[PDB]
Amino acid sequence: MVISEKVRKALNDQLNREIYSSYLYLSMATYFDAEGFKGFAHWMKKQAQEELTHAMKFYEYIYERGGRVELEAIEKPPSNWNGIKDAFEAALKHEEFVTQSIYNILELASEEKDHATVSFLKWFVDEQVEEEDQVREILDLLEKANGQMSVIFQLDRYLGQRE
Amino acid sequence: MMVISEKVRKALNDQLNREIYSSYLYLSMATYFDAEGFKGFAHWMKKQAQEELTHAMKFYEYIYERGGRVELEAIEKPPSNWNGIKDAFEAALKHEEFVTQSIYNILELASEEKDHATVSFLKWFVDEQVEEEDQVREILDLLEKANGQMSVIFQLDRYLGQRE
Amino acid sequence: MMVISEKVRKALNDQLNREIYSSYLYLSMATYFDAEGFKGFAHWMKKQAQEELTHAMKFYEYIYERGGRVELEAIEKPPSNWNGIKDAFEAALKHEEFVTQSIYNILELASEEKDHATVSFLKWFVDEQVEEEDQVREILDLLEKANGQMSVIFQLDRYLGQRE
Amino acid sequence: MMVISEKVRKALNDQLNREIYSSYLYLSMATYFDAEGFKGFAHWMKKQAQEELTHAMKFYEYIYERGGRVELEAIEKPPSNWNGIKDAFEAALKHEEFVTQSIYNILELASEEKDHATVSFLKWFVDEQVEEEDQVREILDLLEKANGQMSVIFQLDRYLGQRE
Amino acid sequence: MMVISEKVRKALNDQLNREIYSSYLYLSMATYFDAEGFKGFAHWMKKQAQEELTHAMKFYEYIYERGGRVELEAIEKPPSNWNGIKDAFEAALKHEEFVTQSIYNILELASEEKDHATVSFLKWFVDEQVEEEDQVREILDLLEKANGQMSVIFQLDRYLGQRE
Amino acid sequence: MMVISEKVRKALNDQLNREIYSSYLYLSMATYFDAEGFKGFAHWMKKQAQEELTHAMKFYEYIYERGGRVELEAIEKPPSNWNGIKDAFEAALKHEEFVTQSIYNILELASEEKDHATVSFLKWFVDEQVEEEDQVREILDLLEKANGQMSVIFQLDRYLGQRE
Ligand SMILES: [Fe+3]
Ligand SMILES: [Fe+3]
Ligand SMILES: [Fe+3]
Ligand SMILES: [Fe+3]
Ligand SMILES: [Fe+3]
Ligand SMILES: [Fe+3]
Ligand SMILES: [Fe+3]
Ligand SMILES: [Fe+3]
Ligand SMILES: [Fe+3]
Ligand SMILES: [Fe+3]
Ligand SMILES: [Fe+3]
Ligand SMILES: [Fe+3]
Repeated sequence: MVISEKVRKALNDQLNREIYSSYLYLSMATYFDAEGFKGFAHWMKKQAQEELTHAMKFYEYIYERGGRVELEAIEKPPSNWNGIKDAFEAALKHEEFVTQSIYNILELASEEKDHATVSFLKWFVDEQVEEEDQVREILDLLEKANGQMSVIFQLDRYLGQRE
Repeated sequence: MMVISEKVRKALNDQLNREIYSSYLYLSMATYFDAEGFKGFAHWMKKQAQEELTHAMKFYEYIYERGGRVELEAIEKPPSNWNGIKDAFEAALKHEEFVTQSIYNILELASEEKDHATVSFLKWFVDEQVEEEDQVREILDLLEKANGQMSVIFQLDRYLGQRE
Repeated sequence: MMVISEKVRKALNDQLNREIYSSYLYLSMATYFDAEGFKGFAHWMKKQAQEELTHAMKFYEYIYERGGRVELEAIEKPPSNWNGIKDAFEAALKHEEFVTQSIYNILELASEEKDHATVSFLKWFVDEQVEEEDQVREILDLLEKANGQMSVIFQLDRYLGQRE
Repeated sequence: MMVISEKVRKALNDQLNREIYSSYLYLSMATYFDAEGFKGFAHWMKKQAQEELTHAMKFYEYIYERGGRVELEAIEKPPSNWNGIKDAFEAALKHEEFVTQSIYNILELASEEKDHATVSFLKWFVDEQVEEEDQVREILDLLEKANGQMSVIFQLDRYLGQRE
Repeated sequence: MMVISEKVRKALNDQLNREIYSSYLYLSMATYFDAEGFKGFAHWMKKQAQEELTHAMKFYEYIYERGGRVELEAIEKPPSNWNGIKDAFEAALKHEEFVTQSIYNILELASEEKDHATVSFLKWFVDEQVEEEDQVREILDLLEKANGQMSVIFQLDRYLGQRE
Repeated sequence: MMVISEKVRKALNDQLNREIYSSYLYLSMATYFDAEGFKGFAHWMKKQAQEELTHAMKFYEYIYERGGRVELEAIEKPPSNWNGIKDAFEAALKHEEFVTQSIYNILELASEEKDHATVSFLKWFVDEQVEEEDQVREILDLLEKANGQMSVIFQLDRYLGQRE
């Protein structure tokens, strides 16, 4: 194995955090479906799948550097939010935490002069920018919407079309 | 409003969480197979893991169709190591037969309450479990015949590595 | 909420305005070249002007992506004459090297603040600058090959007039 | 040798710089719409800005075609903040009617000098201004009817964000 | 003008000559495999040799984009013999790891000089080295499982002989 | 078992290494043309370098076809500087005439030993050398007709730069 044990641990930890992110977004989906917003729930199911592809990227990079993955327990996520906007605020807060988590691996890797891992992490830096922005844009629309059901209906239909 | 009983909703939600754990267990077998250098076996387990997620989502959508709600529970840490190829596939067979029995138990509970809609919904899973168990028994039979011979194991690994 | 610091956001916004000026400087070179008859040199500077606008719009979109705002500033009047071609293209090269250094300064600022998102975003512009600097250095080498001999300098005009 | 009067050249060069300012103004409106989170309004304005650059390039090319030369001037800092969506489009309409009058003044100067070429050339801009004022007047009428209502404003934003 | 330090141009020109030796070493490994009758292993090494040339030429073209010059140095005689298949691929892995550390040293030199253009250029090679090391490690894992068994080795020769 | 004599195998293995040196020499010439800003001439040389590698590999494969083995030798540092474009191409023609004579020497040795397989194999290179020499002579003649006229030189650079 040509990554350090400390960097293998950080990458393995982040893999498990990506799995939890997936599970959290699935849990938000369960909340949206309970509230009858099939389009919002669909957006979250697609988000969950996207998080799984991030975990598998960490998975394959670890083995590529001679390491091994160990899967850990996945914590029980919240299952309820105080309305659609509250759920997206929690999504944003979670994405920012993920970003900082990725930043911490990057700085560790840089400090150990593990350039291969620094470079690998660049894709996740850029992807985090995009994911934060998607949620921020949804939140700004919802702020403008205030309560309006007609606006919320359209947003649900639109996010219901995510590929 | 919910037209499944709370008992049947809990049994269905429990099984959804068991399907999620099944997925995680198979991903963990993949981590084992990748660590041992058998990328084909690992690929097979990653595809199996995706399959168990589709099962979880089938329970999910039926729960909502009947006015219920899903609650995701913590996922237990799976084992991450086995004593060999065969040991891992045998643990998979044992797990699948446990899943089948778990499904049988919901089926008999639904049947006792005369929830015919749920009994009928579970037929898909009864038939799928028959295929799932059989696929692992087949693999175990090929491994029994292979014995140690890496010439055979290489071809099995390549073969399972082609699963779509 | 804005997730770049106000220092980095001003550095990005300043550079956005510098890219707008670069576009205007090159259009002003196109006015010189077009006046002196060298239309091909001019068509090349109009293409370069359009390119610098795409640079500006990249800074623009990133600023909003990070929750900042863009503020457009006054654009200074650019030169409109140079002492012959090689004077102009040498002013271009010197300008692009100033752009490159300006970008480098943003990168080092972001790095010092641990704004890895802005550091990563700026890589594109580092790599582009390498290429912008080089296409000009190239043209300055060709002109110096044509001595002061006019019928070759016109030949270079026709090739730069090919830029897509 | 130049076959437009220096007075007509200056009037055309002035208008060229005015079209550049118009482009920059509409870009500044875009920065406002984007700051306010209306990406479709912002997109309309980015397309308007590109269209004003082509207007400037038509003046650019006619000037050199008649033997004149272009001199680019300083570009003033455009405003950055409007009271609300409707006020921004109202300022766009006011700006376009000012551009039209600016064009009208070139036309009547050219016509007094019997510069029939420049008169005929300006016709395209006269007809284009009629369309661009009309486009903004339509948006303003929709925004008038919407009154404050965010549901309708959102529909207009999506519609205007389709502009090709 | 050359806009890379002479220290950096030396480290890049040196690495280019190292890439050339790499190509030659793999060709020499091909000469070994072909003498042993393993045309598929030989073919893999001939493809590897060509790939190292694309690496050398990438350094080549960057050196000139930064205004530098390439000087080709003498190439040492590579080893022509190995003590079995495993020994040859182990030597290949040790060489790629040396090549990776060589690239790392250039990156740390460039970074200490704030030569961001070169730091960025070298990212491609950091990522490519990860893949190169991994392909060799994978080959060495399959070889370890094969043990000495010709029946498996012939399978591996077949697979590596497919490399495009 | 090797069915060429060791003397012929040595001569064929020496020529293989000479073809490798040819490839390296023509790349060094590329480094000179690129330093002098003639990217088309450099392109022609890089293409020639790859052509020389296909010559080396033809020798490589014939050696093994007759049961011999290839041994790669050290590659001498080539010159990197010429006193102009014509000087470099004169050095190329001189090199190809030396390659031609080296091939003649093998052919005469093989004919002495009544190695008719190898005599026949070398026919291809006799004919190819005639064309490799003619190609450089045509370039030298175009350069002579150019005299020192940078205009025509530029057209020759662009043309040779379209070599496939
Ligand atoms: Fe993620
Ligand atoms: Fe994410
Ligand atoms: Fe299942
Ligand atoms: Fe199953
Ligand atoms: Fe730029
Ligand atoms: Fe630029
Ligand atoms: Fe206009
Ligand atoms: Fe207009
Ligand atoms: Fe390499
Ligand atoms: Fe390599
Ligand atoms: Fe040759
Ligand atoms: Fe030759």
